[PDB]
Amino acid sequence: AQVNIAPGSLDKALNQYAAHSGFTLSVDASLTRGKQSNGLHGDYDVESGLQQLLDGSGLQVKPLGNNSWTLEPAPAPKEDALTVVGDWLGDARENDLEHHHHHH
Repeated sequence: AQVNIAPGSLDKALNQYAAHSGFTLSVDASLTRGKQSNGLHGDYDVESGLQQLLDGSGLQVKPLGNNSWTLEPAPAPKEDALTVVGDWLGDARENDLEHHHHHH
């Protein structure tokens, strides 16, 4: 199922995919409020697409009752540091300025 969601908000990206799937999800938004998540792009089911959204930290998803799933902290290897981002093209222009000294 082709699902394209724009990032810039974890809470949003959640409702976006959650609405496309049709299931319930219970996750501690306490920590969520303040961070963002990677949107989706391509044919991905409820689970496939869901894992693609939070994809980046690696967590576990398990159901609770009917069709309600939750996200919990799972074990991971010794985290590392990714390369440092470079810069953009920056094709702007600059204007000259005038300044003269004065006496008493």
